Amino acid sequence: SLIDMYSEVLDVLSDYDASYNTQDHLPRVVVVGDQSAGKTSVLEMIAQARIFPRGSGEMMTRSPVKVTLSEGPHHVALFKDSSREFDLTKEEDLAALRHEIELRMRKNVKEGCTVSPETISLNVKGPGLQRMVLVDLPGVINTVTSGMAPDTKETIFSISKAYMQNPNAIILCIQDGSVDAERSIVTDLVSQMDPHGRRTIFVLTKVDLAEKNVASPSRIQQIIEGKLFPMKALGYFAVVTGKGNSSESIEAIREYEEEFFQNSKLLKTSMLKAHQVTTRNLSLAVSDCFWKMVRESVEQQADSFKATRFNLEVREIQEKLDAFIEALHQ
Amino acid sequence: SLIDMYSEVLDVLSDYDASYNTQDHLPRVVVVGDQSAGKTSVLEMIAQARIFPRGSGEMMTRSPVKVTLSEGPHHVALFKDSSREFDLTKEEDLAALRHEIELRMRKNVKEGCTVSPETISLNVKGPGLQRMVLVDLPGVINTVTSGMAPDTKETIFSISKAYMQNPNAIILCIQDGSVDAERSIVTDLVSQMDPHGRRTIFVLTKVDLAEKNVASPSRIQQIIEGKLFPMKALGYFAVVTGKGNSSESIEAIREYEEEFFQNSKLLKTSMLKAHQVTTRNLSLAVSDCFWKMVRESVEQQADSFKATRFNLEVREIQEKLDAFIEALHQ
Ligand SMILES: Nc1nc2c(ncn2[C@@H]2O[C@H](COP(=O)(O)OP(=O)(O)O)[C@@H](O)[C@H]2O)c(=O)[nH]1
Ligand SMILES: Nc1nc2c(ncn2[C@@H]2O[C@H](COP(=O)(O)OP(=O)(O)O)[C@@H](O)[C@H]2O)c(=O)[nH]1
Ligand code: BEF
Ligand code: BEF
Ligand SMILES: [K+]
Ligand SMILES: [K+]
Ligand SMILES: [Mg+2]
Ligand SMILES: [Mg+2]
Repeated sequence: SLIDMYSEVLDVLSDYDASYNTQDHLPRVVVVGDQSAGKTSVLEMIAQARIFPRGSGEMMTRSPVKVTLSEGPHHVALFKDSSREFDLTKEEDLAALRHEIELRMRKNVKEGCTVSPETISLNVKGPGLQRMVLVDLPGVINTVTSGMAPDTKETIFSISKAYMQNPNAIILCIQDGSVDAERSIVTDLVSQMDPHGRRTIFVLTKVDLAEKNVASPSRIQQIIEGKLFPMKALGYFAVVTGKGNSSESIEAIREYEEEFFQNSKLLKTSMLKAHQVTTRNLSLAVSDCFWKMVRESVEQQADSFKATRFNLEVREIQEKLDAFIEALHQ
Repeated sequence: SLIDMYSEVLDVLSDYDASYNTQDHLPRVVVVGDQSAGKTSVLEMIAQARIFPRGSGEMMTRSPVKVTLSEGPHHVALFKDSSREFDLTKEEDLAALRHEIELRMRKNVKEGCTVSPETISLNVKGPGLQRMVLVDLPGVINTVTSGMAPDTKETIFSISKAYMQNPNAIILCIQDGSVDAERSIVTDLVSQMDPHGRRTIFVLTKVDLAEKNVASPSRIQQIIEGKLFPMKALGYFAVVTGKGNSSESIEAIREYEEEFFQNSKLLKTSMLKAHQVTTRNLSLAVSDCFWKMVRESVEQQADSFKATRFNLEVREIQEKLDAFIEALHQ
């Protein structure tokens, strides 16, 4: 419940005063990537539910979506400051929840705008879920298409920058394996925010399409070894997080990914490695990295609180953080 | 043979003095688009031969390739200033020609460079070929990958600008239908060079992949009607110019495209139109547009020659152009 404590420190910290005495440098896992690279698909394989706007060919995530993942006895979801439990095993609840999320996303987008920086906050609890706080972000673009507000590209870059810029955020850089590395839009921003790769994890999606279309299966190995993209990362993972145009289920997608990798030239040849491979493996590394960064960040931000009290002399913000750092040490 | 006359005016005009008294404003069809959008694939369906470096996932066209297409009794290809006929019906000739083109492309790229502006010139003659002069260009990129020279992205933009900037060039804007319109790299340059769409033709490739993956088949109609991409064009065509990772044959690809479109929801519903559809249709429009622009350009460039002779007072350049404008009027 300490993930529960953490998240309440997070969403009472916002609020968002935003100043010298109150910086928000607490770890979140921030999911960035070109439009349709599969950011939301990765999120849904980790949350294990089909609940968010998702689809190929167009802009689907039009505002940030903050998901706190915690352990629980039933797969459930609740909005922030709400008591309604959506039962993620019931299709009627899933369908209702998809509608409720789309409606809030549409509500956030003001009249002459295409995208919003207003967050949608949701808790997902479930048996065996990794504990973590993620933020799914709008896909970065290069071309503003007809109907969109003219500023949309720069607004989307601005929303991604706002979250990657937090020095203790984990940057989960989602990279479409089915599209030439040279076509990538997000690489430059990722490289600016974390030049040395101290808090970035790299995810290559759609490797099944890569085999089904690409003329150099060694370039996949070159990517996963950090040798192709001009950026650094703590780790590199290859992943299969969907198939086709129609929404499948999480279990169908997980089966498909397992089949693909166990039949893939890349693993049987040991071109790339087994620990580098499924979303499950990515999940574990991301959770480890998130918790390590939380344990290395809270005190120094305890520290900040301490500095604030007197240096000058942040009220109940400091004591929620103090309760959490209390629990945190076993 | 007047296409033959034209081409010799072209490649004796280069040379390339490049000045006030000698601008090169003669029509060429200039094939531009993001890396792997399928520029070379379109060229090969029009030339009807598998001879050029081509493939998904990486940079394949590393220098401009000028192809003059003319009518002939046998499908043949010759390099500029060469007598060797490659018989495009013989696989040994095709294979040799692929090797010879790759070798010249590699020869053009200087030691610390990735791409070259040095052209490779080739004549392809054949029964029923459209008559035309095309220039296949390197794919525009957004991210310089490891191993490439650092300037490569700007050099590639510079090579494309050099050719689109000719005020009488037809810009053949090749646009990958399998990747979100918002991800497009080349749209902005196309919009700069021909803002009003007076000399641009728009080609949407990979519509088969679009059906096999994309979540809005109405967006294809919106693209072909000029209503999605922030650019203007004289016309819009949807096209299928390959399939998979292994090189098929031109005839296999043409069969595949015919099958796909005749079984496609888009044509049977008449979402988009039949004249808007195959590469063959694109071919005819591009040839018509090229010849119209030649007939509307040569005299005014006859005009230029005339101006040069005395205004001041370009030697045998003017008389080849004069011979061609002579023939040109039946
Ligand atoms: N074949 C294949 N398709 C995928 C994979 N991952 C995602 N997709 C598809 O890509 C589409 C766009 O994904 P989405 O999650 O909305 O991307 P986002 O905009 O980056 O959040 C989804 O509808 C999936 O169908 C994969 O590993 N393989
Ligand atoms: N499925 C499908 N694949 C295509 C189509 N057009 C091209 N391709 C594939 O896309 C790959 C990259 O094409 P290429 O012509 O080298 O692109 P270029 O870099 O833009 O010149 C080719 O190897 C083809 O296999 C199409 O209409 N459908
Ligand atoms: F539409 Be995605 F999430 F970029
Ligand atoms: F490699 Be391509 F011709 F852009
Ligand atoms: K998407
Ligand atoms: K290519
Ligand atoms: Mg998304
Ligand atoms: Mg090419």
